[PDB]
Order: sequence, then structure tokens, then C-alpha cells
Amino acid sequence: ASIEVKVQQLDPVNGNKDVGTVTITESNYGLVFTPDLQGLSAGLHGFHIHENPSCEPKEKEGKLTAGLGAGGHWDPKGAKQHGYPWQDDAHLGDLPALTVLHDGTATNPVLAPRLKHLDDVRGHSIMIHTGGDNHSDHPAPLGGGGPRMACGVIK
Amino acid sequence: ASIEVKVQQLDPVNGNKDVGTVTITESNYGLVFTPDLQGLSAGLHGFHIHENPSCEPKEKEGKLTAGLGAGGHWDPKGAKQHGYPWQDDAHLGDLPALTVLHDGTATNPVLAPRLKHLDDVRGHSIMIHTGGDNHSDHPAPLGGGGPRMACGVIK
Ligand SMILES: [Cu+]
Ligand SMILES: [Cu+]
Ligand SMILES: [Cu+]
Ligand SMILES: [Zn+2]
Ligand SMILES: [Zn+2]
Repeated sequence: ASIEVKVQQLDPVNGNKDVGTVTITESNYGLVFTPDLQGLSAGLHGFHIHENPSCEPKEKEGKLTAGLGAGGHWDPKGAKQHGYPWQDDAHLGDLPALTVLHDGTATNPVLAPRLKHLDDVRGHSIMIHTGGDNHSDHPAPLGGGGPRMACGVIK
Repeated sequence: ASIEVKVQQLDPVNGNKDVGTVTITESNYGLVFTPDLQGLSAGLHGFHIHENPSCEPKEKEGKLTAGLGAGGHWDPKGAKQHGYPWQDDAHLGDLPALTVLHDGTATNPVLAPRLKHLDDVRGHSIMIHTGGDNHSDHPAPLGGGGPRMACGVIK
């Protein structure tokens, strides 16, 4: 059983760019997110499920802003704070951070132990941020993820 | 509760170098390994518990070889194959790979869902390899980790 999610680098001016997939599978310990990506900025990047099945940009403060259509971190249990993948009182969408290798590719899978069934993440989006993720809202909100670099809709 | 493991970059010629710690804690989903490391080569590195509570080098083919005193991947259930952190018929010491950031530091924690109690990993060693970890013995043995870059003894 798997879900293949098509991911794009987001660029409301010059055009979104295909960068590959993230394939979601079930393990005995929770959902596994296996990237097969290329063309992304190298680094450790915040990686979360967001609430809406959208990667569209939205206007904010006069600027068409990448990925805001996805809404916020998926938080169906109302934890109302950002945390660790293994933290029960954190947003359910908080995944382990995504490692983009030096050359822009990403293949290292990560486990979300609080997500147990594929159908639970359908109708949401997966987001890759420009910044990292310290799994806290301190000192920066939402782990320091900042802007939205790439995204896919989980169908 | 936690175990603080001192980690050194291994160099049998010029001398080992202190590179920080890995702190092991218990979560409701298994053991969490939180690095606070510096001075390591940037990249995604294989990260495993090895059998012996040793990081000493050993002679092989006329060469004092870094970290061989630790022995092989910890495999108390006798899986006899390298695999994923969430794979029950893989070596129990198979952890998620460790992300060393571009500047040589490492702070991103990783979860080992098959490890449940701190006492279970006492008396072993934790190893950071020069290569990565594709979580298979194909195409390269032991995930492609290759040589032993840094190590600590879990006590
Ligand atoms: Cu996010
Ligand atoms: Cu299921
Ligand atoms: Cu190893
Ligand atoms: Zn969050
Ligand atoms: Zn192994």
C-alpha cells in the first residue's frame, strides 16, 4: 500500500518546477515518507503535513506568496503548538525534517510514528520549507521553517 | 531520563578529536538520539549501534583501522541483515541516518522505534560512518556506510 505524491518547487512568478515525488507507505511503526526529489536547495528542511489539499499561493500584504493555500500545520487534535514527530501534544502534521543532499537531491526516508494509516493523510498537503525545524515554536514560530519551498497534494 | 554519550572523531594517527555528544532519551515511540556535534564532515552519514562498548582501532591487513574495536552492527535478535529503522528483521542497531549540516555541526534528533528502554543500549557503541545509509546490503554492504568516522561508547 502506498501514496505517490507529486512535489513541485513553488514559484508564483517564474513557474512551479517539478522536483519528484514523496511516496508514503505504512510500516509497523507508522507512516514512512520516502523522497525521490531533485533540484532543491541543499540543507535540512522543515517537513510537515499542512491542512489543505492545496499548494496554491495566496495574496498576503500585497504579495502572491508561495504555498499559503495549504493553510497551517495539520492539527486535527488541536495541540495548537509545534513539536517533535514523537510528541503527542504537537501538531499531528509535524514530521521529521527532510535532508536534501549537497547536490539538491533527496532520498532519505523518514518515519512519522504518530501517523498510522495511509487514509489518515489523504486530503492534505505535504510542505518542504526553506528553513529547518527545531521542533519548537521558540525561538522562531513553527520550528523556524519560514517560507514554503516545495509542496504536494496528498490525494 | 537520559544517557549522554561522548563522541570522538576517530584518527589513530593524528589523535582522536572531541566532537560533542549524542544524548539518548526515552519517548512514547522509542529511543531518541539527539546530537550536539561539531567538527564533522558535512553530509548524511550512516548511524548505528555496534556490538562492543569500544571505539578503539584494530589492525586489519597491516593497517590500524579506525573504530574496528566496536565490532559489527548490534544484532541481538540475529536478523543477519542490514535494513531500516522500522524493519523488524533488520539489525536492532540500525538507526536513522545522521544529518551533519554544511558547517560540520549536527543537532537534528532521530527516533529508533524498535528500541524501547535506555538500559537496552548500555554496553554497546554508537557509530557515525563516512558514507551514508540506504538501509540495505545492496548494492553495498551495510548501507554503504563504509569506514568509521566517529564513535562513542554507551555507558
Ligand atoms: Cu510546514
Ligand atoms: Cu491501516
Ligand atoms: Cu555502523
Ligand atoms: Zn507543526
Ligand atoms: Zn545494520
